[PDB]
Amino acid sequence: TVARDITLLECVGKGRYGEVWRGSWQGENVAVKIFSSRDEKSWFRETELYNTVMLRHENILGFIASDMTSRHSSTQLWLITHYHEMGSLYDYLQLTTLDTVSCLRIVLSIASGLAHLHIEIFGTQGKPAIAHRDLKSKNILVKKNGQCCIADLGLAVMHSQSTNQLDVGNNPRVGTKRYMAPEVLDETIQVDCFDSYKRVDIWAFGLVLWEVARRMVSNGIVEDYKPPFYDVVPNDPSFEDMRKVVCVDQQRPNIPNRWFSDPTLTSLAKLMKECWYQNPSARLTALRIKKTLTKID
Amino acid sequence: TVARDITLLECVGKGRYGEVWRGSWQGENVAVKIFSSRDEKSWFRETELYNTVMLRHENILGFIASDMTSRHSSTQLWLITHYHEMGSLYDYLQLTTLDTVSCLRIVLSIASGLAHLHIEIFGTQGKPAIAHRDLKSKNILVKKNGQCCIADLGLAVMHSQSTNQLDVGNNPRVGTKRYMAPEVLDETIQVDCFDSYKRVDIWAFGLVLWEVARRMVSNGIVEDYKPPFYDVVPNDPSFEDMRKVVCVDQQRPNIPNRWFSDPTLTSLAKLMKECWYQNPSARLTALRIKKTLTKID
Ligand SMILES: CC(=O)c1cccc(-c2cnc3ccc(NC4CCOCC4)nn23)c1
Ligand SMILES: CC(=O)c1cccc(-c2cnc3ccc(NC4CCOCC4)nn23)c1
Repeated sequence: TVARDITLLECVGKGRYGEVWRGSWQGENVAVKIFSSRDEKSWFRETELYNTVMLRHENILGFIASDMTSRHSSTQLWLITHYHEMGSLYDYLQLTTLDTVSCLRIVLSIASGLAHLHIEIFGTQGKPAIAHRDLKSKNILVKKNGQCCIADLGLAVMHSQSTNQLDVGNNPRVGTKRYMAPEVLDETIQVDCFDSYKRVDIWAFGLVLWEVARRMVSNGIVEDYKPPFYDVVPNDPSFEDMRKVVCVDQQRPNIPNRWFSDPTLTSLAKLMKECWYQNPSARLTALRIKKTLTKID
Repeated sequence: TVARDITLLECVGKGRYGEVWRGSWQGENVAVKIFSSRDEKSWFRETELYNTVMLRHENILGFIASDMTSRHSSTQLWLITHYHEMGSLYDYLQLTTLDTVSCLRIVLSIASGLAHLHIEIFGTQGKPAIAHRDLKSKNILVKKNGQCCIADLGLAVMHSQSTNQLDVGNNPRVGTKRYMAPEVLDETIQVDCFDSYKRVDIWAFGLVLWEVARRMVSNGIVEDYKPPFYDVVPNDPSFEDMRKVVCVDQQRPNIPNRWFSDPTLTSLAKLMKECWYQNPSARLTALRIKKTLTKID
């Protein structure tokens, strides 16, 4: 197997998600995600999607292999992918500021990845429609060309127009609380309608757009990197913390005043507000966001 | 993946277990087991054992690969193994009779496979101790050399003396009811003691020994192939059918009178009775059965 032939060179992250490593396979860099022992169902789902669907796309993390291997005399589940030295968008945004071109390249590349996930393609080229369900800056990697790619399909849900069947999987994991849409926090989400899940991804995308826009220079100024809702919830916020903020108070991230002095940031602000309607049906689609971002400059 | 490159040539079985096919990979025969959609946890467990443990042995079905693939626009889980044209011991016993040498070759090869599963080996050659939990004539394949190999590790349980930890997995499937030991049917089995599981395998092995011995010629005569307990339970017997028979009535398969006129079959009868003690602790071990079968001729 690929696992047996990989040399783990450097651990680049460790947390509740397991571990992510830079390794080498046939002397080339690869990324290796080793899952926590509580998260076999996420490994199973990504393995399923990447093996059963045609998911090659510039803005979706490129898959190499998935294996089981033995380490410390116990089973490890490995996902092996392309390695992106620039790391996560979350960490990257904290280390640099962006000009207008770099900002728009990033957010467009993300909407193009998401739109590709969200659409069903037919023919032998095809793929089912896929919703992500845990989109966030930490699940987006930055490439040397300045575009991003979307990772972590362990919560993905799929839909096929042939059978009109929705495939939700059977994973007890839930999305990152900070980025959960009100209808998830409320538990009023229509779990039988595929559109519901795409709408959850759009909310989260709105939040990511906000995170990126803060780091775009206008009039030589920027905001410091902050996570969504940083001013109203603690670190590692609870369901209840988020529900109070999002459902009861109905808060949204504040737009800095300075965005209204810049035409790109005014457009981006309008875009993010249309991702955050409390009413899931009113939110923009990923395709419409992508067309609008193709038009901003 | 191996799956994408395999040509399914002929389905050799279909049932509650999924499907088993003869296929070709790189122009050689292989077996492909496609799991039922309700049985992902068995696929996961076999994949785990065969990937994480060093399980190569003449009397254990030889593993090639495990994959996920898309067919009829849905996910299939494939186990790919060596192909054994002679098929299952269950079907084979119905199509031929055995002389003394062939009978003993079969039953010894099975006890040697089981003993290898049951023992922990240390060093870099090693493997944990493994109990099977669904041993039966249908889960044993016959090789052209007349020896058998043991298949279907989807219910396997493992133990390591290092950590003294028992790994039971998380599979809702239970063994074949007809072959369940009284302590399983009773629900008095000590689920925390590894020895309990080996003892369940020994009971089942006793039953398989009975099935094989019926087909060995002595004085030019044989019994017809019958499954264990054929005279007391229906096809597809229930837990309750089996419990009444095994726990309350305390029945055991009857030994044909003719076995007591033959010294091999008298030995084999003694061996099987020592596999069937109601008291799990009194039953022989797989290693002791193997040494005794090495001595019978
Ligand atoms: C985000 C996800 O699920 C996933 C899965 C597999 C590989 C990768 C991957 C590819 N190339 C790189 C480079 C650095 C890196 N480090 C951080 C560690 C903590 O935050 C998340 C990523 N990851 N990563 C990411
Ligand atoms: C018994 C198990 O679990 C398993 C798994 C994978 C491959 C094989 C395997 C290998 N070579 C062959 C030849 C014939 C065959 N046919 C029958 C069909 C119905 O009864 C069981 C086996 N199977 N099989 C067996």
